[PDB]
Amino acid sequence: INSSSVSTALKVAGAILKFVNPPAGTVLTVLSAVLPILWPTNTPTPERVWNDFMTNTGNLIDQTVTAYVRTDANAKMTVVKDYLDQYTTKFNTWKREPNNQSYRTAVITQFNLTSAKLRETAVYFSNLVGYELLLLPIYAQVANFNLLLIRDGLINAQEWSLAQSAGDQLYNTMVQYTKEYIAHSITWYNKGLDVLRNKSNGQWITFNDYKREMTIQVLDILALFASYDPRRYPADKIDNTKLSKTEFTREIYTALVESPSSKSIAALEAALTRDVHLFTWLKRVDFWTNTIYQDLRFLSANKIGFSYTNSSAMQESGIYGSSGFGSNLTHQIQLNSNVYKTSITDTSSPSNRVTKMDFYKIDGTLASYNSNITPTPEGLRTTFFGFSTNENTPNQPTVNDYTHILSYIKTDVIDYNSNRVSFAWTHKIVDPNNQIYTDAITQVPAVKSNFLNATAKVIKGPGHTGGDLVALTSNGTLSGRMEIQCKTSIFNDPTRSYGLRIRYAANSPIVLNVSYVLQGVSRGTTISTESTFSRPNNIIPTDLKYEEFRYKDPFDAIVPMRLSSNQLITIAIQPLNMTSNNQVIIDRIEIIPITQSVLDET
Repeated sequence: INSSSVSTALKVAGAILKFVNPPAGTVLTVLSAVLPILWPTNTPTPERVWNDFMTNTGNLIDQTVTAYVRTDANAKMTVVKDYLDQYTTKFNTWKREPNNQSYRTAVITQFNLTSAKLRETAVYFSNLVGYELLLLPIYAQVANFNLLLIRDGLINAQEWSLAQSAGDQLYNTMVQYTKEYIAHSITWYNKGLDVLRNKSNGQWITFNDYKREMTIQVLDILALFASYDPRRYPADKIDNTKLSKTEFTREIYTALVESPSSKSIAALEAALTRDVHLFTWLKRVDFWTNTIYQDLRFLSANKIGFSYTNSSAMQESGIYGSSGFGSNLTHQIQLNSNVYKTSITDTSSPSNRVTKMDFYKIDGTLASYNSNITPTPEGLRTTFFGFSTNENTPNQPTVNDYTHILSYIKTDVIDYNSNRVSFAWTHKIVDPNNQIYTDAITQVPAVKSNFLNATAKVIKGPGHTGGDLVALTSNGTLSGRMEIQCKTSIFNDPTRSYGLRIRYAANSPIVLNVSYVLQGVSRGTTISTESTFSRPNNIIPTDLKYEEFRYKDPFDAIVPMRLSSNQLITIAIQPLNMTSNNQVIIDRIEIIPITQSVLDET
């Protein structure tokens, strides 16, 4: 549902793939000529019907009013984009001649007007009672712009006025708004979720559609907020629009499910999705076919071969589906290239009797499962799954516009020969090399580790971190340990210095042993966390707040990691002398290039 949102809900905030900013230099790509792309029209063709269930859709009157609310909201966003365009035009003029006080005053004036308007609109979209869920997606976008603009004020605070102080107040405002925007979004995401989870005869497919769209349109945006803090992540001097890249490690699902389904939402969730886990990469898909009757050959089960990031080992899943007599392993497909689109063919009625599945790879090839049923039954239908930035091709992206790749497949038996088949997808922004960039702060979520000891485990993320987390706990005997391997980029210097930072939450001041291994040589240090949160009976937190995450720097400008070019580095984290109730939850590690600027910031 809604194709012009599950494509452009990260297309505007995704126009920055590398070099796309104005800070000095000829520009004719993003910044300039942005008018004919930012807000060409508004909303000529139909869209967004999902997430409207909290409004009265029982009658045409309320539905018509709700339609107007959506139209008015799009008009207000167009107004917001125009304010931003005026800001950008004045900023660029100023940047080309910073000493011209007329250009300076002009951009400052526009910054104030645009900032006020953005805040104002976010407040409106979150306080129109009875429409908060409906407006959550647009709210997130406005919230996103508001924080991005504030960041700019902080970046140019010194050049535009008495450095900080009036910037410290602005900084506090940025932090306050970040918390507000995240709190509102998480609160409503969950209310909508509860409504769907509580509906009688609630269909899992509807529940899942909701989570997938919210993830793409709201949750992923929230994950970017932390990176906007310019004190924590200094702006690229060559071009301020460049940001420390944030990865969304969460998996979203698409599935072929019988309709209607009498199986519960909880039952299908357990059967079609994966328990929290370290990020995995899909390497092989095994398929079984029921072969007793040739004219009744259909998919019967599947298994997955996968690997953790930068791991050389092939992990094997259990068998999903049926593997008794008559069920035979007929396919083992090595997916040497990312799969950006899939299709599945099944009979119409009874439905879900799968005869074929196609897997489109980015290298231009196609892999397929085929039951080889003969003769070919009538009433076959084919359903495509995939994520495109092109709203005109909802489930059929091309190699040039897909946003996700296949990460998993699970089969759940309905009746003999009939199954529900779910496809898990991960965002293409996730780096398979955990590459340490040379010119920006590199983010590497903890779930991209490839080793966890007995007392370290992945736990559900609160919804605003872009994925799940790694909890290092204590057995009273063994302290949780995580290992994550990263690849340095190629550079000429024999060695370069990098600081190592950790974004985490902890329920007490705990000593952490942090080390990095390069060609078998291990170097380590110790650093203590702060107490950032606490919960009743020390239960592992499922609702960590933005403010409950903090930062610590085991390695810095004084004692940096010394890394050589194009090597595999193993970073390990493990608490020291930890008590049975101590908890250290890692969101992600961050590698910071040590330059002269950071030489002063350390």
